[PDB]
Amino acid sequence: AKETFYITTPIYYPSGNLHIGHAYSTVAGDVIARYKRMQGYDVRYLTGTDEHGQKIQEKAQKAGKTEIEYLDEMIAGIKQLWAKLEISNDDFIRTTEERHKHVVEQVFERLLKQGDIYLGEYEGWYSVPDETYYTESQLVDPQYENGKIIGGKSPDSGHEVELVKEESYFFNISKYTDRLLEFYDQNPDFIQPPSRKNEMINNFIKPGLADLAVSRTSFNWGVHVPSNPKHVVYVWIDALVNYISALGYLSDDESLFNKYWPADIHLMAKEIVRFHSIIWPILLMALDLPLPKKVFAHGWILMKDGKMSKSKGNVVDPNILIDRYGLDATRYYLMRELPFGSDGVFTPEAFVERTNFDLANDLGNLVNRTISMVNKYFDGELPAYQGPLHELDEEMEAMALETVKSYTESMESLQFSVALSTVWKFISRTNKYIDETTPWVLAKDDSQKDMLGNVMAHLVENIRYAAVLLRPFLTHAPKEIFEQLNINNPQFMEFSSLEQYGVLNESIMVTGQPKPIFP
Ligand SMILES: Nc1ncnc2c1ncn2[C@@H]1O[C@H](COP(=O)(O)OP(=O)(O)OP(=O)(O)O)[C@@H](O)[C@H]1O
Ligand SMILES: Clc1cn2ccsc2n1
Repeated sequence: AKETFYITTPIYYPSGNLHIGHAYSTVAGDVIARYKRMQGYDVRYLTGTDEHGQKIQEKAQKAGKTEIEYLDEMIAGIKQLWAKLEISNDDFIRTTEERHKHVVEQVFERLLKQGDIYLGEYEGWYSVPDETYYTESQLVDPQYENGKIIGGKSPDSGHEVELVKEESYFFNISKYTDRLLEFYDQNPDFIQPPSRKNEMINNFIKPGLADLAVSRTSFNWGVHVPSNPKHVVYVWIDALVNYISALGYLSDDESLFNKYWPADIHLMAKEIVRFHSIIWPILLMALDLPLPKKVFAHGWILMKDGKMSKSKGNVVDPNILIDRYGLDATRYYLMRELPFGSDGVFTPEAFVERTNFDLANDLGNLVNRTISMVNKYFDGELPAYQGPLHELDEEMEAMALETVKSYTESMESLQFSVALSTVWKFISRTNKYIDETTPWVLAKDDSQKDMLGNVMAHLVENIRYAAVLLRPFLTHAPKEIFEQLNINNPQFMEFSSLEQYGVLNESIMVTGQPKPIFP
């Protein structure tokens, strides 16, 4: 009955402590998941960790530990953070799990048996921090010896590349290039935003897709090729397979795979779009599998000196923000302050401005002001909604419905900051409604009691709209708001209860001890 929806985050390298950039992607994925569940979809939400390759082996070495004991410590920390952020992921995939490694072995042996993979020699350059191959001409700031280039830097990051010349299996991705372009034409929405698509076509596809080195013999940390055990599978081939291996693809139970694949959305930042939009669909074509419906690439959290990066160390730890300011404030800031298609700067001043003014004052004090007035003027018994009796009610009831409509448009196109600011236009206007109607003036005249009850009904109904719309974003405050107002019919917390204004048509006893909803 329920249509499926499958959403993934990238599997992040546990090469250091995760920062708010990683929290952004995972909270954004969590917001989409929660939103889609509330729309009545059968949702599966995957996240995980990319634990193989030269980068990880070098951090394990640097920590004075074996790879596996290093990894088990780091993953414990990452699992706690997602529990702390109240991420509603249905599974956590580790590339060191046997269920993943089995699939990587099978995929590689299949393509090798098909003849799509062949043995040869790679000669070129490699950035370990980017896990990316480069040609001589791609190098930034080359170092010359006696005419020959003997070093230089990655054009993506500026990290020092290293020389590689070794035996390596190759994947002939150039033969699929006509089909990939045809797929781009049949599916125009595939790469979001539109700007990254032109970036893919003109800087990778049009110049000519080189044959991809899919294995290496110079290090041991990764999945080994069963037919040639000296070879370790290239970390990006290993990693990309997590999205289907986590669904039991090529195992004795492919039920999740049959149900949820193809993925509806792959989330990521812009730097890994080429892996997910060129290499990934080509790998799927070679396995005769359906392609994902969409890859969404958001911008970066920026610092004083560019991209926030854990290898670099210009970082903000999400554990600090949650421990000090609370969960709702951290989730709210990330989704509100970074527009999806833009690179945004973190500042601690903007964080506390959002935490104090938007949450605690705008929303928090609206709920507190409202419950205080019902307690004073009606002794806790909220009067039932009747209709738009006040002169402002017709236009404000229309605004509530236009708010839900605009919110929906923003959520479907993943514009989370615009969705949130639309909700805050409505919250701000509800505070303004108290100031326009002046209930204290109405409470003096006992002929104006019906109008006073009407005003209170509109305040609580506006609050209910806001609380339902914020359920995908904030995990505590909506529940607290429903508790304090004493709305316990589960239907009135759902999206379908926002279609027609004024669902509270019985009198309700609100809380007599109204506390602040935000830490
Ligand atoms: N500054 C950032 N802003 C937004 N998302 C980010 C940011 N940094 C990392 N991410 C998220 O993590 C993914 C990259 O994972 P990765 O393990 O490479 O993190 P990293 O910070 O780039 O690591 P490293 O510093 O070692 O390169 C991105 O695609 C995105 O989902
Ligand atoms: Cl798949 C995949 C691999 N990888 C590495 C960093 S973020 C990411 N997603």
